[PDB]
Amino acid sequence: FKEIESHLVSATARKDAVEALIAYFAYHRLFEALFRCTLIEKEAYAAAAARLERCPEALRLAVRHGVTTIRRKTARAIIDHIVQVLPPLLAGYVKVLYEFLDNPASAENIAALSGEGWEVCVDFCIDVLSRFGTHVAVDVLSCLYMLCIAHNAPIQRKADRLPHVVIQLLQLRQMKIGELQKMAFATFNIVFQRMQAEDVALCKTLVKQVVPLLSHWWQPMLNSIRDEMLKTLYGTRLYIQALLREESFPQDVEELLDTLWCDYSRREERARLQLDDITFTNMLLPPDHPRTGIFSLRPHHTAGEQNWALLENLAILEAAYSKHNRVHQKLHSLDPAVRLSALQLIPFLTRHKKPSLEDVAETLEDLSKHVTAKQAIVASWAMLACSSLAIHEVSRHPSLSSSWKQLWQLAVRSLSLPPISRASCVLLNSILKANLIPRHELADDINQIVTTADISGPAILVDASLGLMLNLLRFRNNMFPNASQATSNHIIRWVFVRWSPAELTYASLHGTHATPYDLVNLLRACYGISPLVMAQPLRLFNGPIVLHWKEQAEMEPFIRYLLLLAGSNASRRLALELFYPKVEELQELAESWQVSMERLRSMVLACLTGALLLPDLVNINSSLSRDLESAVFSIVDATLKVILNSPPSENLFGMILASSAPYIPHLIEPELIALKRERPHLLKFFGKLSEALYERSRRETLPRRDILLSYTPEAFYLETSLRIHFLDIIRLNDGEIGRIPEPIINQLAGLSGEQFLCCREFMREIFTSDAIVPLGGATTILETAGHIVSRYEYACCEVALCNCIDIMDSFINLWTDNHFDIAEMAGDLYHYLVKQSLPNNSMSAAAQIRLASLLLHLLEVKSEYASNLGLPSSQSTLLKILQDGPMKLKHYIGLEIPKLFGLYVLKTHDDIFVDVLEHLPSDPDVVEGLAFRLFVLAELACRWPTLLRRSIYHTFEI
Repeated sequence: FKEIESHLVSATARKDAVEALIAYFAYHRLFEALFRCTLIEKEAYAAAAARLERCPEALRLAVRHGVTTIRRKTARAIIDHIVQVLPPLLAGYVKVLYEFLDNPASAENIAALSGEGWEVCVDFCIDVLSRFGTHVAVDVLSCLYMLCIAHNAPIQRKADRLPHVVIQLLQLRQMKIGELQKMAFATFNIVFQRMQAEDVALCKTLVKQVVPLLSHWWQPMLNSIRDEMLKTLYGTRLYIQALLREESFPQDVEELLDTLWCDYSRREERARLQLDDITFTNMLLPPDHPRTGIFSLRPHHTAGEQNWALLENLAILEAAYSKHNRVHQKLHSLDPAVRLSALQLIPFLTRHKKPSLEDVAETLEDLSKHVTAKQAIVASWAMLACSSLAIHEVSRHPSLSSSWKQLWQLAVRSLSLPPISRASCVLLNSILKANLIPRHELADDINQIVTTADISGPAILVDASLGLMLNLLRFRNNMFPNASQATSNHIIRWVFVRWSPAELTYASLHGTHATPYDLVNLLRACYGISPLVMAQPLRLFNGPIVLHWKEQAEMEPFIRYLLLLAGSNASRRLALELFYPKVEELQELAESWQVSMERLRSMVLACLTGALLLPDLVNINSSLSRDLESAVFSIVDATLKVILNSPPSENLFGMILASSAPYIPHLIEPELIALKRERPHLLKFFGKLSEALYERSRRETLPRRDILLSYTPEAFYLETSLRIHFLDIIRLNDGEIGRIPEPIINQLAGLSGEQFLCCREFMREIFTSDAIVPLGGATTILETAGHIVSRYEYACCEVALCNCIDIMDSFINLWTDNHFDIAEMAGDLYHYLVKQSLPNNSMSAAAQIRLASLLLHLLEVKSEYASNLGLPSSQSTLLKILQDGPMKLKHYIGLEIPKLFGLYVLKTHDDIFVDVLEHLPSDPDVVEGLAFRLFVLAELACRWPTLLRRSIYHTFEI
C-alpha cells in the first residue's frame, strides 16, 4: 500500500493498485493518494475512461470502511475534492457522497460551525438535479434527502431553490414509480416541516403547486408512496383550509377529493379499515392518540395506521371543502362500495362538521334505511355511524325522537348474531348514555336483556359487550333496587357463559377485542367492590404516520395564527364456581403444549384476568381457593415456557409486554405500596415475567434520531422490560420502595449507546419521582450519560443532547445545593452545553427546547449558578437563545416565558420587560418576526396584569 501509494501519485501501477484495493475490500494519507491519483489521471486525459471509472470505486469502497473512524477534517477534504475534480465520473463520486452520508452522524457533524460544507453538498446535489444518469439521479435525490434529515441542518439559507428544484422534478408525469418519487416526497415533507412557520409565502405557493401533483401520483413500493403522500397531506392540512378560504384551487382540490374516494372505494374487504382496527374500550388512552367520537385506533397496531390516516385526512379536507354536501350525494350512490365508504366516513366527519338539524335528521333517516342491510360489514358500520351522530346536542330534538326508537329497535333484535353483535351493542350503549329515549320506554327491553341473557344478550363478549352490560347493571340497580342479586347473578352467568378463552373461534376471532381490564371491571362491579385503578395514560408505541403527525402537533396553534384562521359473598362464590372450569380447561390445553399468535395471546389474557381477581376470590376460602391459585400460576408457567423456547421472529415477547403493560403502575412509592396491599398476585405474575426476561437475555442501531425515538417499538419494549425488572426487585426486597435499587442502576449503566437513549423516558420517570438514589448512583448515571455526548457520533444528534439535558434536570438539586463529587460533573456539562455545544450550531430545535427548560428550572433553584461557575448568567443564555432559534424554539419559549416573571419581586417587572423586548424579532421585511413579537406580547399581557400597559402600547406601536 505504501509503494502502491507512491504508485498512484505507468498504468500497471494505477490499475494494479486499484485491483489490490478491491482485493483489500492514517486513512487520510491513502485518501490523499486516491484523490491526487484521480486528479493526475484526469488532467492526463477508452482505457482512460475505464481507469477514471475505477479509481473512485476504490475511493468509495474505502469510504464504506473508514466512514466510522473518519472526522470532520477528512470530511471536508473528501467533499472539496469531489466538488473540485468534477467541474464520466458521476456515478463513482455520487456513490462516495451517498456512502459518506449514509452514516447519519456524518451528515450531522457537517452541519457544524458554519454550514459552509453542508451548503456545498446541498448545492452540489441541487445543481446536479437541475442539470438532469437516471439511477445516479435517484442517488442524487437520496443524498439530498439524507442531508435534509438533520435537525440541526441549516436549511433557511439554501431554501430558495431547493423546494422549487424538488417539486419541479416531480411535475414530470412519467418514469412510472420508484425511489425517485418516494425520495421527492420525503424531501418535500422534511423541508416543508422546516419552513412551515417561516416563509409563509413560499409555502402557500408550494402547496398551490403540489395539491395538483398529488392528485396524479396517487395512481390507483406503493405502500411507502401512499405513506409519504399521507404524511404530505398531514402537513398541508392547514394551507389547504386557508387557501380554500381565499379560482383554480377549488377545482383542483375537489378533483383530489374524488381521486381519494375513487381510490379507497375499490379496496373491498382485506385492507379497508377492518372492524378490528378500532377499540371501544374505556381505558385511559393518551390524549394525543388518534380517535373519533366513539371508537379509537387499537393500541399497538402498527399495521392499521394507513387506512385511519387516509380516512382522517379525507374527513378533514371534506369538511374544509364543503365549507367553501359531496358526502350525502355519495351516500345515495349506486355502487355498493361507494355507499360503504360513505358509511365509514360518517364518524370521522361528524367529529368536525357541526351539522344542522335537517342534516342530522336526514342522514339518520337514511342510516336507519341502511341498518338492516343483511350484511355484517354494512349493518355494523351503519350502526356505528348512527351511534356517532347520536352524541350531539342536535340529536336531542323531538322531531326525530321516534327515529331513535326505530334504531334502538333495529339493535335490540340485532344482538344475538355474532356477525353484528358488537356494533349493535355500541348503538344501544350510545343511546343509553346520551338519553335520547326516556327511562320508561327502554326498561322492558333492558329487563329482557339482563334477565334472559341467552336471547337478546350480547352474544359475543367483547369490549362493547362488557361496556353495555355494565351500563345495564347500573340501570337495573337504579330502577329496581330490590332484586339486585338477580342482576348480579344473571350478569356473572352471562360473563362466564360467553367468555370461552380456550376455543378456536373465540381465541382467533374476537380475542383481540376483549381485554382483562374490562372483564375484571365488570366482575368487580357485580360483586360490588371497586373499579381497577388505571390512574395514568396508557403507554404505547406508534408507526411512522402517527409519529410524524405527532411532530406537527404542538405547533398547530401558531399555524392557525400565522395563517389567520354477605350477599356479595354469595355472588363471589357463584363466580368462583362458574370460573374454575375455565382455568382447568386452560391448564389441560397448556399441558398439551409440552401455539399460534392468537391462541397464545388469549391464554395470556386469561392468565392476566386470573391474576387480577385472585384477591377477590380468596375471601371465599372454600377449598376452591388453593387449587385456583396453583392452577392459574401453573398456566402462567406453562405459557412462559412456550414463550421462551421459540423463534425471536414471531416476537411473542412483544405480545406479552404489549398485553401486560396497561397494568404496570406508576413507579412512585405510594403506588408501589398499594401494589403490595391490593394486587399481590399481579406482582407474582410480574416476577415470573421478569425471570423469563432475564433468562432470554442470558441466552443471546437507532431507528430514529428524533425526540420521538421513545415512541417506537424498540424503545417501548426496553422501557417495559426495565419497569418489569423494577417491580420484581421491589417485591423481593419489601421495604426498598422508592430507593432506586442498585441492581436497577447497574442495569442502567450497563447498556449500549443505542439503548441508553431508548430507555430515557424510563430514567426520567424514576428519577424525577422523589427517590433516594445512591451517591455512586447519580454520579455513575451522569458519568455515562455525559460520555455518550462526547463521541462525535452523538455530539450532534438530537436525542443524545435531549437525554443529557433531561438527566441533568433530574438531579437539579444535588450540584446546586453543596459541593458533592457530582457538582464538578454538572459544571463541566453545563459549560460544554452552553458555551460550546450551542454556538457551534450543534444543538437542534428540540435540544434547544430541552435546554431552555433546564435553564428556566435552574433559575428557580440557584438563579446565579452560571456565574459562580464562571459564565454569563442563565437568563442571559435564555434570551440569547430566544433571539436566535428556529421558530419552534421561539414558540416554546414565548409560551413559557410568562413564567420568567414569577421569580421576581413586583418592583422589577418593567425592567425585565425592557430586557426581554430587547431580544425579540423586529424587521419590516420579515413578517414572521413581527408575528412572533405580537404573539409573545399577547401572551405576557394575557397572563400578567402588571405588563398589560406595555403590552398594549407595543402592540399598537409597530
